[PDB]
Amino acid sequence: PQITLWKRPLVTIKIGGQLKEALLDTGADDTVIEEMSLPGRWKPKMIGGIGGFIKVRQYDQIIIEIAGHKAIGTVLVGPTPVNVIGRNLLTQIGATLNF
Amino acid sequence: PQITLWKRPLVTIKIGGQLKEALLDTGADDTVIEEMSLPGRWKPKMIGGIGGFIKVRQYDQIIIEIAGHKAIGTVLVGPTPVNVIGRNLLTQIGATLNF
Ligand SMILES: *O[C@H](C)[C@H](NC(C)=O)C(=O)N[C@H](C(=O)N[C@@H](CCCC)CN[C@@H](CCCC)C(=O)N[C@@H](CCC(N)=O)C(=O)N[C@@H](CCCNC(N)=[NH2+])C(N)=O)[C@@H](C)CC
Ligand SMILES: [Cl-]
Ligand SMILES: [Cl-]
Ligand SMILES: [Cl-]
Ligand code: NA
Repeated sequence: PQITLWKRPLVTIKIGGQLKEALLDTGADDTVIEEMSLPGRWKPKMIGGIGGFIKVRQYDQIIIEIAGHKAIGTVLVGPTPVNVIGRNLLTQIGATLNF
Repeated sequence: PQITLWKRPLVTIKIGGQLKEALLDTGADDTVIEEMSLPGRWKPKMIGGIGGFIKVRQYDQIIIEIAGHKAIGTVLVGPTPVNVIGRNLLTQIGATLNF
């Protein structure tokens, strides 16, 4: 699709068998999802932005479907106020900024 | 241009006659820049990010160039970790997200 930016660019994702809403965030290096179970091993990470830092769990090789487009990559899980799809998965669905 | 997301989407901006670097950020409602002097009166605003909330100074109808495109609009100034160009100005330069 072509997504205009008059409103927040929210899409449906499927992760871990669950449907969620998430924000497409070109300003995020990483993908960060609210608390949920994911398979495999994890390691802790601290990630920051406006307001400071939160602690998350890093899971690798997670398959996600983003507005219908499958991608695989690292997903961070923790107390984020908003589910965010960051660049590590936006690249995989071929997302670009155009002007 | 067409900007891919393998690296951070950093562009040069011009504000107050000065060149700065900023992040094109579809996940930001607003444009937030690090401490600098801007003309006129400001109004208070609270904004949120991944770590919580911060207070910023809201300046309206500020002239700002983004990657060579002229915009005039609201700029927030405060303790953001990075300069961010949000949707308020991304819409003025005609930016879309495409996949
Ligand atoms: O981790 C890397 C190194 C990097 N961190 C830093 C410190 O650079 C990073 O990628 N951080 C990510 C991040 O927070 N990126 C932000 C830009 C760069 C840091 C400032 C942009 N993220 C968005 C979405 C965050 C959602 C939790 C963001 O902060 N949006 C704000 C911007 C402020 C503004 N007023 O526009 C935002 O839109 N805030 C509005 C509220 C939105 C509330 N939405 C809901 N649903 N409640 C607002 N009006 O205040 C993070 C994500 C780590 C990878
Ligand atoms: Cl990844
Ligand atoms: Cl590409
Ligand atoms: Cl504006
Ligand atoms: Na894994």
